[PDB]
Formats: sequence, C-alpha cells, structure tokens
Amino acid sequence: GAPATVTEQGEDITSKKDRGVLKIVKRVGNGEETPMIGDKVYVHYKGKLSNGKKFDSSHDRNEPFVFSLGKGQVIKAWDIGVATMKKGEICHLLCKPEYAYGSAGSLPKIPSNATLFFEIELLDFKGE
Ligand SMILES: [Cl-]
Ligand code: NA
Ligand code: NA
Repeated sequence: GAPATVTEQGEDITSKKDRGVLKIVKRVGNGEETPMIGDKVYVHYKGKLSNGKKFDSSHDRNEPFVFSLGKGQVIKAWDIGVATMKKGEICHLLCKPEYAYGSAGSLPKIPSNATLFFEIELLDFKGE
C-alpha cells in the first residue's frame, strides 16, 4: 500500500542523505514557488503508524493545521518536507523516528521509535 510504496520508492529529501525523510509527490501543485522560512503554512494531513492505525487527521476536524515553517513547531520531517512543497501539492512522507518523535514518542498514540507515514496537502502559505 501507500506506506510500502513511499518506503521503497520515495525520494530522500534530507540534507544529510540519511533516508530519514522520504517523499513522493502525488499531486503536482501550482507554479514553482515553495514557502519561505517563517511563513505561515496551512496544511491538511492524515498520519498513520507502521501498524496501520491512523493517529491524526485534520480533515476530520474540518480545519487546517497552521504553523510557522522552519521554526521547530512541528517534527523535523515536516519542516523539511513542507518546505519542498508547492501550493496545491499533495505528497506522501515517510518519517523515521529521528525526524519525528524519537525515543520519547508522543502520547496518547505515538509509541517510542515510531516511523510515521503522512499524506499532506499544502493549502496555502503567507509571509506574516
Ligand atoms: Cl495504502
Ligand atoms: Na502507488
Ligand atoms: Na515540490
């Protein structure tokens, strides 16, 4: 399924080239501009654990998730991954724990040492 496909066929987008964050573009976005550090970015997403369980979804909340890019307000895989996206793009990301929640995990749903799968849509970005 989709997690296996990004694991086996995804592009390493890390600067270290350590395969910690793998990406597949599922829907090409608009234009060529990607967000800038510090921009307010608006995303829709759904996350799955490696045991198949969905652990989060913004769609189910009927509102986007909003954060400032490149500031450590989200896991490192998101700062790196969203920075690669164009407006309107949908991608899949496969995030090793060193680029996610590490050995700590994150209650209530994310265990220690968890590899995470996300589908992310970049809805908009704005320089505040
Ligand atoms: Cl799937
Ligand atoms: Na596929
Ligand atoms: Na892109």
